[PDB]
Amino acid sequence: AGFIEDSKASLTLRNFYINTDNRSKQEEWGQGFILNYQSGFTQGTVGFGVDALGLLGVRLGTVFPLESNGEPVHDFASLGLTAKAKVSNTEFRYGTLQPKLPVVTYNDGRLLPVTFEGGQVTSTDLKDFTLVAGQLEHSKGRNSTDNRSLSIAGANGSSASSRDSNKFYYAGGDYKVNKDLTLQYYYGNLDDFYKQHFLGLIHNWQIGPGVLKTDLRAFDSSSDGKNGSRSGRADGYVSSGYYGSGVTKGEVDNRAFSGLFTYTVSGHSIGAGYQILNGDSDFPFLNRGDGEGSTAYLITDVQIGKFQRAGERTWQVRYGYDFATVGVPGLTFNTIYLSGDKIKTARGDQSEWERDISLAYVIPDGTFKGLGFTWKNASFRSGDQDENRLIVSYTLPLL
Repeated sequence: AGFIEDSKASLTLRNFYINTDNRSKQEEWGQGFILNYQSGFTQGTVGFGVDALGLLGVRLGTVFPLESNGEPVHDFASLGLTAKAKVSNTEFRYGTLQPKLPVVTYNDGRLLPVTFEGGQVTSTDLKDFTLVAGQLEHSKGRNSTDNRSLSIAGANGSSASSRDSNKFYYAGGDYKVNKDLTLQYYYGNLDDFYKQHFLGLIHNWQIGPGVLKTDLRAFDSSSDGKNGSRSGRADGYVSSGYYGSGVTKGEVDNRAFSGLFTYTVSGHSIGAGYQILNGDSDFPFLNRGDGEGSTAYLITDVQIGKFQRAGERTWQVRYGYDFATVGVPGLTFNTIYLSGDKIKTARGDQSEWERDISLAYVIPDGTFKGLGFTWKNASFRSGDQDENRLIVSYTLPLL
């Protein structure tokens, strides 16, 4: 064990094509290079290390940043360094972070991923728990090279009226009860905007040759600091939502609850889910806007929409098939249909729906083993947008 001996790299090559049809036709195509380096740890009870994440995108408004012109740049790149220390199974990371947690997860829906900057400790030293606590200050969008302060929908974007915050605190854990059951509690706090608590359960139930997976989530989001005061909201510390009389910005105030059940047998997966949002505000999550990408940890966060609006109840059905069971390993199909209603708006109750498909083939063997091809299509109608993604990806070891 050591800094050198345990050092690893990695290069992912991503060819990313997207076309969107609005009712605008828009098309973007890029080649991406994602180079990760991860050192080992120096010797001693407290070991030190450093990770590096190099990102490069080359053009072949959500994929590439713009020139002072207004035209898409030819290329863009960034380097994100992370200092690290570790004792036993407890690691501290300082610098570039990419969390995937119920109260914060980075978006990677385009060419290059979102990154955050901050400090974080994670630990598996407490038996059957995976614990984490951290503080984030900035994020770099998928279509940007710059770190910017954190915001939420309603206060975000780049207008003069926009407001943001440079402090986000988070903590929580996953407790493994046994082989079949995991519990979760997480806490998130964007300073001057919101505090958010999350409870989760995932249960796997063997029923004959099939497995039923139960996925339950509960979020309580409330105001913090400026957003919780009249004067603060007057100065723009606000969330999108619906507050009566045509007012669409105000205090964070959202309760979200969902249950998703997926039964999987003989290659087939069939799922059904329901999500209920109550309160005057949309569901809050870190979101810079300006096309930078954002992810909500909701069962309804899909290709185009997130069904995250104040009041919205959403049902969904899912179907998938893994063609390995039938002789074509590496080929999979998935689809989901979602239907949202009771969206509170100045026009009364509104509805929306989305249908997504994802067809993917990853070459299972031979010289091109690991080469993956993915087609994602979405249709979204609200109050309308159709989107296609084509992604070719390949990851290779560079030790």
